[PDB]
Amino acid sequence: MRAKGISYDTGFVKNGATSRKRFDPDVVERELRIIRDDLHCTAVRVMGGDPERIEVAAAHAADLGLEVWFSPYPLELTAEEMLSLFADCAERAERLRRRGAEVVFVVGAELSLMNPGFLPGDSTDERVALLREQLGEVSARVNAFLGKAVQLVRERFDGKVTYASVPFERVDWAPFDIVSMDLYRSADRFTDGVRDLVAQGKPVAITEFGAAGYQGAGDRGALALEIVEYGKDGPVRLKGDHARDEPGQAAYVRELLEAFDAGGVDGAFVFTFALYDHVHRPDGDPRDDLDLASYGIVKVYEDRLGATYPDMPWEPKAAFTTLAEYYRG
Repeated sequence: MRAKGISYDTGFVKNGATSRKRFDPDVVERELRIIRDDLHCTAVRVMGGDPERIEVAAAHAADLGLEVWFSPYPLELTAEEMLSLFADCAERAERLRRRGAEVVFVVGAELSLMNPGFLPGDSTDERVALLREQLGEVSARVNAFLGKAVQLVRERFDGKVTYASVPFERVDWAPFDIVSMDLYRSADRFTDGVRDLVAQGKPVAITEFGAAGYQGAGDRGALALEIVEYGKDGPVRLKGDHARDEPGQAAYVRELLEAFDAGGVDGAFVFTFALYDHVHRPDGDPRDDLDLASYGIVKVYEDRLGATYPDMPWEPKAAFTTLAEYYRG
């Protein structure tokens, strides 16, 4: 694998709510340094809904020598709002690319699930729930929007362009430089599917894959956040009492990385470094240990610093060790 990656949440924005209440650039710089030095990543997918935050993290990553996947990730935005976000992001991405950063631009993610207007539904829950013949219509709309968005981006940005798709969208990859797909294993034919994806010939990146950290979560693939009760601002509590299974999270990530290496992908981006508002509360009721549902490979505290990185408000989970070993060699 050429791009040994992880994604990095600078703050999704959903109805004005950020997923990352604190964005301290000194902390961001040190997290990205750990990602390079201790997770042995060569690339980072810098996600969010705030172009300035994405740009600050991407500039630190480039200054560290990391390949930057500049990755606006709109949530519940109209077409006009998405296009405006992409235009702003593409201008900043171009400024960075011109300074000599290696920058890939990602034109959104899973648009038919994350934003209205492709699939029926007023929320991602509604739209996912619809996965029980609309697929041609959904694919037509996604591809029509992507045709517009890619042209907008290429007017502003002269590097490689991709899109973090899901399989059912049936993206036309003709306008893109890289084929990117979000692939959760949930099991038998998996590596065969990866090889088919690689076979069309353009470099392939797996832009999103991972598991949460409770017992059984790897089975539930991309649906592991279904145990979370969400409120006005973010996660509030878990619906039931779940045991922690950090080894199972680590083993899921490693097995998928093995399947992607075997299948020949160009890049893979573990989802994810941290989900900062899914706080770890190890010494209380498990229903309040929001970190159990986190796809992050570190566990973030609300009120303490960690032991391994004593200036950091988080601690590695087992999956952090596993990724580091996998990417080291």
